[PDB]
Amino acid sequence: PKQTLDGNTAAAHVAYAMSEVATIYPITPSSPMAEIADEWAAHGRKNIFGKTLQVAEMQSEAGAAGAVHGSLAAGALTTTFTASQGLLLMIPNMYKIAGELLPCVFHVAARALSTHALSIFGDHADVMAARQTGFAMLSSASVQEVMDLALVAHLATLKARVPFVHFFDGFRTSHEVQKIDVIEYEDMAKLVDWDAIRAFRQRALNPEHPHQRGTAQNPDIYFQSREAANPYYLATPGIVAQVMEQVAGLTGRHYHLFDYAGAPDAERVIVSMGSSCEVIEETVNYLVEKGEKVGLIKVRLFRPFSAEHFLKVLPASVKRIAVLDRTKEPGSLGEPLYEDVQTVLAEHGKNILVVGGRYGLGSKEFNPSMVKAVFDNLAATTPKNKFTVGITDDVTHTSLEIKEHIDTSPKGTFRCKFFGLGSDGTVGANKNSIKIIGDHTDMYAQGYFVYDSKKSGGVTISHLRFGKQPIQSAYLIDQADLIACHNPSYVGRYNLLEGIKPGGIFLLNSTWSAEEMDSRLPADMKRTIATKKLKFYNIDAVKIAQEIGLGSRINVIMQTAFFKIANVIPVDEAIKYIKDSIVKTYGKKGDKILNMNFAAVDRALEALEEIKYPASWADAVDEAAATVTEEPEFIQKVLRPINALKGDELPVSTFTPDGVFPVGTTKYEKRGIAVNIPQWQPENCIQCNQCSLVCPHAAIRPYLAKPADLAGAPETFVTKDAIGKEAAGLKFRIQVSPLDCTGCGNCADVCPAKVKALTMVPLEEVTAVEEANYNFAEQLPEVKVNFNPATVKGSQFRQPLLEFSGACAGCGETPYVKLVTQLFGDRMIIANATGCSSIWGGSAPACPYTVNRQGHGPAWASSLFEDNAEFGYGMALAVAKRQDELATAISKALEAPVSAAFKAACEGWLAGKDDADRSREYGDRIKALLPGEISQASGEVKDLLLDIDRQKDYLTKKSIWIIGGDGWAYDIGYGGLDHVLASGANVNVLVLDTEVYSNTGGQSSKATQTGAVARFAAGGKFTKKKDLGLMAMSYGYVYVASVAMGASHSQLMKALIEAEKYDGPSLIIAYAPCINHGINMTYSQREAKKAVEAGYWPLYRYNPQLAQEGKNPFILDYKTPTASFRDFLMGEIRYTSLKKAEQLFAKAEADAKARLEQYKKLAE
Amino acid sequence: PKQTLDGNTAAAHVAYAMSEVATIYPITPSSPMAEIADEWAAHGRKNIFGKTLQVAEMQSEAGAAGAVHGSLAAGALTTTFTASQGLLLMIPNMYKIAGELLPCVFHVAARALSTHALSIFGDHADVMAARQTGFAMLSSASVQEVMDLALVAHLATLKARVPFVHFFDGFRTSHEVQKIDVIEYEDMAKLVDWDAIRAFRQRALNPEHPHQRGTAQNPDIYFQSREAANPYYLATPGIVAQVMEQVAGLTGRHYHLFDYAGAPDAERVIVSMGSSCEVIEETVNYLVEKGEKVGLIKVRLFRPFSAEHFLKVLPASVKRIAVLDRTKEPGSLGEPLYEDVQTVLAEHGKNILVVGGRYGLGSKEFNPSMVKAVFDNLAATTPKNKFTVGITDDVTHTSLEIKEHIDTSPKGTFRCKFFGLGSDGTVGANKNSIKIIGDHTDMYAQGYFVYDSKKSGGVTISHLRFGKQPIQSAYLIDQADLIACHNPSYVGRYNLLEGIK
Amino acid sequence: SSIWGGSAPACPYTVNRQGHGPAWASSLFEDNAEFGYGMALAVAKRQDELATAISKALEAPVSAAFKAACEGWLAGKDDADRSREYGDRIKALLPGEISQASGEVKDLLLDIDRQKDYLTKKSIWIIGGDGWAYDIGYGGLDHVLASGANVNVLVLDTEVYSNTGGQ
Ligand SMILES: Cc1ncc(C[n+]2c([C@@](C)(O)C(=O)O)sc(CCOP(=O)(O)OP(=O)(O)O)c2C)c(N)n1
Ligand SMILES: Cc1ncc(C[n+]2csc(CCOP(=O)(O)OP(=O)(O)O)c2C)c(N)n1
Ligand code: SF4
Ligand code: SF4
Ligand code: SF4
Ligand SMILES: [Mg+2]
Ligand SMILES: [Mg+2]
Repeated sequence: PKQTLDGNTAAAHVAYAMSEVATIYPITPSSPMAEIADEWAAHGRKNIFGKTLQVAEMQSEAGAAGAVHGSLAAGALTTTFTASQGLLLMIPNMYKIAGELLPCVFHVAARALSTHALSIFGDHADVMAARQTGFAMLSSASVQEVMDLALVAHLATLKARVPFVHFFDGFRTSHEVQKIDVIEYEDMAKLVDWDAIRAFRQRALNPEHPHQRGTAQNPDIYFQSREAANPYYLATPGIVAQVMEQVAGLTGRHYHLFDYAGAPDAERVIVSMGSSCEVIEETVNYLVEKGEKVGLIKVRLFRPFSAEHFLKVLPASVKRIAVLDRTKEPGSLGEPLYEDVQTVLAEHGKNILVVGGRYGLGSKEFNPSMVKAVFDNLAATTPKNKFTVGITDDVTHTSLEIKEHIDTSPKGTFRCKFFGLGSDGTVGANKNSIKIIGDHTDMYAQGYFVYDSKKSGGVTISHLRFGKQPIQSAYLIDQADLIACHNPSYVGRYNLLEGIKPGGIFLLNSTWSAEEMDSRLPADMKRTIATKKLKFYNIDAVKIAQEIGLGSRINVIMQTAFFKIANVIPVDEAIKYIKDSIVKTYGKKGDKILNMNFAAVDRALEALEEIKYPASWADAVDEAAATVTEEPEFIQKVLRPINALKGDELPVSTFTPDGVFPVGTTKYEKRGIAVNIPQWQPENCIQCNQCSLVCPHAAIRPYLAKPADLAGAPETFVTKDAIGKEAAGLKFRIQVSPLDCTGCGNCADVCPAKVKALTMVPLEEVTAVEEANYNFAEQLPEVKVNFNPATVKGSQFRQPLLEFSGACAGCGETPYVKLVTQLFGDRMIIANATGCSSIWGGSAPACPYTVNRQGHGPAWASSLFEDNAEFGYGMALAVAKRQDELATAISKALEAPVSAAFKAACEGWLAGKDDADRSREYGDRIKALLPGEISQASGEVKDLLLDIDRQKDYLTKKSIWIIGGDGWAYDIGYGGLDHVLASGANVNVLVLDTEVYSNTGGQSSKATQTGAVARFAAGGKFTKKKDLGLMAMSYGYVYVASVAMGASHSQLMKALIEAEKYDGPSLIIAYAPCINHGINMTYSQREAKKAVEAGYWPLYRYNPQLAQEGKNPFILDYKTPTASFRDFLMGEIRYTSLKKAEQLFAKAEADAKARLEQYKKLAE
Repeated sequence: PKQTLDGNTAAAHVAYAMSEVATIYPITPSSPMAEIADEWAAHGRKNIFGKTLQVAEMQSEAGAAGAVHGSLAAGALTTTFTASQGLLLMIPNMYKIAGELLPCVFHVAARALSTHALSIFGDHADVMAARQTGFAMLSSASVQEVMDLALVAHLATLKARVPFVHFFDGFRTSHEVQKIDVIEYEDMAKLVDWDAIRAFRQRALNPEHPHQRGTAQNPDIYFQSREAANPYYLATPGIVAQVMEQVAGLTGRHYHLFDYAGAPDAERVIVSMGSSCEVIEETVNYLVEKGEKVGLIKVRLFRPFSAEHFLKVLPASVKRIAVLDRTKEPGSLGEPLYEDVQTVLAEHGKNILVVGGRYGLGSKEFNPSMVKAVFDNLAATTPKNKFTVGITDDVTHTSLEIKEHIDTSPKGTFRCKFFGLGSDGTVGANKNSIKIIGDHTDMYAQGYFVYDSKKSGGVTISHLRFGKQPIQSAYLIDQADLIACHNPSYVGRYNLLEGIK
Repeated sequence: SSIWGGSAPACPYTVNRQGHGPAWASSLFEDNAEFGYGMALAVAKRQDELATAISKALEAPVSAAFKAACEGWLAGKDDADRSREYGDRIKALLPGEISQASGEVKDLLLDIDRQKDYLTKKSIWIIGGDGWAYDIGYGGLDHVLASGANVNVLVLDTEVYSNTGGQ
């Protein structure tokens, strides 16, 4: 049958049918494969064995790989899905699985490896890192090929006994939606070699016919034993070839080990692999028809590399070959595929000039214009070798010049771009539009979706294609017949109408009339509309949704507007298909919700009005650009073009060679995405600063100023007298940053005044006023104040060093990290695990960590997902070594003829170098005496002072903070965290416990509670939550504390300060509410208060220092809960969606009572 | 000075001098490096920074690799020692360390990977599994070369900012005892680019001049950012070449990225790497004196592979080349070194018949009789390609036939075999005899020891050599001048007098 | 435990008088807990295929003594003693039951006989040293314990890395 799927679903479809067990672990962009396999098993989909697939989630891909190995050796057909860093961790087991000749298929959504930077996007770096393990390797070039070649892999591995890696390009194919022919399970079972399966069962570990495998071997037999598998690898090419003929007879689609396309007498041929083959064949069709003698060899079976099957499809007329590798091996002579082609042609004496290049790293665009550039390089007198395509390499001059732009799209193919807002329904509607068109017409349909790094308020760009011919355009849309803008704020911000065809359609969602078009639309946009004679349509979708009662949801409205003008299908047919999908989507919502969406369709058709623009729009002239402010060179050359969606134009000379970025760059973004912003009521404010404490974006802060410093304040900068003996004679004001606020509403909810001192007002109404207000508050001079930093009020007067990050509105993680920077950020180094905290904390080119007025601030680094604890441990060793080198130079200065005041500060530092306050005090004293002491010295004594000055950045004692999520701490990095805590080093571990893998969409974890439903746990998690805090207490010398900011501000303050001062390992497990819980983020602080009050989350502190004082180390800070446990679960969707459901809710309540009663015994 | 050491001690000697931190985790046969580095720190040996090396043991080599990254990024020169399954667990962090251009040297006693079976013995499977991480790769063929090239790696990585894997063959060199010239720490400090060290400190993570590293990047900038390190890899070959000249002027021993030995008009040449280069050169000396036009190219800097330095030492008279790889990549068209040689010669239009083979997997014996078989295959009318040497492959017919047995040991070299019992003192005594002879004579001394898998009561066979010429015989004793049997039970049980002259 | 337990060419694990005995496998140093976990999942999968073929035999024209042992095994397939008792009854009645059957009934009995090596409930044993359990494999050992699977982990604590020399 025909369905609209992506590569992931296409792969999981075949993997599910052919497997009994699937051990999985989430990693983008492979996790959708494991998610859908869990849902199918949850609803009882049967594989070819008549049973449901058993899905088991491990603690890491290393654990997943071992489970695959054991399951295979014991007699169960087992598969798994992974990519990128996950595939690296499976490499050790891959040698074993291949070495033991076990049938197996790994499905890989090929993704780049973390080098100078992390990239979740697609290339072959991961697959190439395992090409020597002995696995076979099969490449799929399209979503249709994923369906077919996944079947080829599963059938071939049973026959050959050689395990397979079936890989397809991450995102470019794994997330591309296409209408394909789906192969029925019943047809798969008719092709399976059942004799091969039964032989596999007989080789299983079984005590009734036992055997020994995996022995240790001496040099006398190891080499021979390793070569004994030679026949199995020699027979694999023919086995795969015969399987491809089986699939060919069933589907009609013919695959070979290497496939050729292009002129039979071609002289220039490109050898490539993966989705690039689709782009190359489309270009080859275009060039061959124009008379060029070019061709393409698609590599399907990369390993084992069959020389016979490669030469079989190479035309005898080939004189020059360009090999394209989607990877980079630095310092290597050439990339993998290039060296293979060069080798095989040498082994057979072919006089063919071979040239290799690199493309598409990290989902870099690879379009037909680049393909011609590769072909033109083969047509040159001396073809450039070791080249790159798709970048401008102005440093080493490896890039090919893209001279001209060609349009190789098949005639009759419709192309549309949709600019949407984060979670406004645009992407979901386009997926439904593809499903509508694919199911009811003969046209092929394709969809690809570009997402934003910002988690809330980001830009989404949808790329859709429909045509009478199969769609091989695995690249972004170049010339669009229709461009739709579902957010009017994008007008004048992004190049929306880029590349639109003459006479194309421009659909806009805005409240602007035809006359307001002259003043609202920019001149460059008006020129394109007029010169290209576009059909410009406008619709006020927001007005329609308000009047009907759908709020601001415009997804149904904008989809109706598309079909009305696109002329892809009859307008009357589309309306039926839209309303039919509404019944499928809103049928269970009720009669009221159903008819509202029906009215949305009807009202949208009548409201879509074509804008009749004057022809004089073609001559419009840009308006004079204002005098731009002097911004740093990085902001001007890097951050602005990247946020302007022009980062691909930046040449190689723009970037550092090691991925090092400046700090404090998010303050230049000023996204202004808030719908409402807090307005401060000075008369109701008690000056408690709790609003600044809970802000997940540091958008609201308190400001103090002497009355003289309030001179040039705007009239709206109303201040109040400062409360407290510390701030006597000063003015106070709570000021919000309107362009950086997210409109989450946490600060208004936490305000404890009798009358609310914060009220949510629309941004547009007060944006002009509050911007000048914030610009004045930010320019206020520093005020020396003696407020105790150990209190909530006093700590918020210190500058936040984490601001304006990309976390969601109301995130429960950033308030914890923001508070740490306010206490110790002056002297801390952060080792941050991969996860949400690394995405909002370190997504290029914007850095949310900033500096104070002295230029000091946290240094931030992210290594890997699994190594963060050991990463920070290594930092502690190095910092200790750097202080030791400084202490030696200071002790040498004591014997030098230096000033008596210099010797006093040196001795004071040497005695207190391991104390935070004393080392800063005497450290700053030495800094003040350094310039004068150097001037008064000469010769070797001056050199000794210059060495101290070179190391003055290590006088102040540092504070190592190891930050990461619960998935890192409870699963993949738990072994390393256990080791670093047990070592006794002076490190501080902060676990942001969201009880799921939050960044990757919300998958199951050991931090997930009993009965909670998450991805990979569709039926709910049976086993209870692992108690990480209890295991760290078992050492006795590890400080462990469980905190929750929403529950108790004072309890969080005490545990953080006690943990940092403790000269040893400290573990802070913080409850972080998240969007994956299925709750209203406006009341994110309130949800954490209900969690502790209902006995769901405990609050305790284990202080090893109390044991040395003869006291009880365990202190239970909240003993008696006052709220109902069952009522808290019903306030989050992650528990209500389960409603077998009642049995799990009862087990969760029994575990919460036993956990509280166990803490009462440890406290008594 | 001259001391009797093994490859492990020779490497740890240099690693200790040039490093401040060493995060370690045990794995045969690399753990002796971390053991002896731990003992030196306990007795207060000073490095070139005047302090003792800080040794930290982790929960695994993956934890060790992560600790290296953190220590380097925080401003301390850090090293580690690993092999085989341990190096695999370090592969993820190697991408980060190489990607961030951090100076570093991993010392690896190259050991086979666990496939159909575990093997603690030596081959290049582990090092080849990381050849795409972006680390440089430097191969030493003897105990003396371990001393010298470990210094080359530590000096080169500071200058190039490209991290190095300095690897030597497990057991065959890591546990081979030889009398070598030991390089003084004071002489090492006279060659260090101290400007490079201070610059490395300035890039460290520090809150007083903060920065962000290890970001996540979208498709708009990732490709460009990955190619921005191209100058650093292009400059690494010349940096290594110049560093080798620094060591050359100090020690008198001349290393190059690729070294040539054999007839200047040779027509058959073997390209190889590791301890096989010693065995091949010894055989080449024997064949060249017999009139055969044969030669040998030793690969020192495997990555980055400099085509210019490789073609520089390849005689124009070469017609046929046999490449020997000490690894197996099942299903691959050819093994790594074979594909590099095949590629570079194709890129330069050389009409040279190239043939690749596999040898010495899991410390399989590789002796001169096998080397001649490789040369004889190049002399055949149709040379067999994709071959094996040292085994009898009667299934797929890849093995070369060992036609005749030759003795290529330099004349005047004494050779002794000692058959001992487990822990009866024989091995320790032979080691002491080597130290006695090495410290008090002008003779070179070599010791290699075959152990048993049984922990108590096993058979041990010691192979010792002494001669007036340097001992390149990285293979078991073929013709012994003396054979000693320290256990009468072996009489009638084992072929003790096998091969005695 | 893998060197004295599985160094080629000698295997110390042997079989009993009936030819049954422990099947031995070693994967890697770090993955042993998850290794045995995967085996437990597979054996459970292999028992389900046999149990389904036995339930089909209840509805087939076979002898009453054959059906009596099948119902007894299906009720006690997860008990060590009961599954062996009724399992051996099935094995003893199989050759005669196959002789008295034909067609699809004979094929259904031949499928029971093909899987009779899964009648007796298996005992998965995860054996390793203190280095595996306390260090490199602790994360995997922690996970398999949390899963609740019916596995038996035996940690031979020598308080050192005995094989590699005593680290
Ligand atoms: C070894 C390994 N395995 C899996 C991953 C994928 N991966 C992540 C990314 C950022 O790399 C990604 O989304 O691509 S983030 C992530 C889970 C994060 O879970 P945590 O609970 O630790 O942090 P939070 O995101 O705050 O919930 C995973 C599994 C990874 N990066 N490395
Ligand atoms: C991944 C990996 N790292 C290191 C090694 C080397 N190695 C083999 S056994 C062993 C330690 C065994 O210690 P233990 O778990 O206590 O078992 P024991 O020998 O003491 O019985 C090590 C480090 C290895 N084989 N694999
Ligand atoms: S509404 Fe949310 S983002 Fe805006 S200032 Fe308040 S807490 Fe911060
Ligand atoms: S929470 Fe309310 S009372 Fe407290 S400082 Fe903020 S606005 Fe003022
Ligand atoms: S933790 Fe949850 S709320 Fe915070 S950024 Fe991640 S997904 Fe968004
Ligand atoms: Mg989490
Ligand atoms: Mg032990």
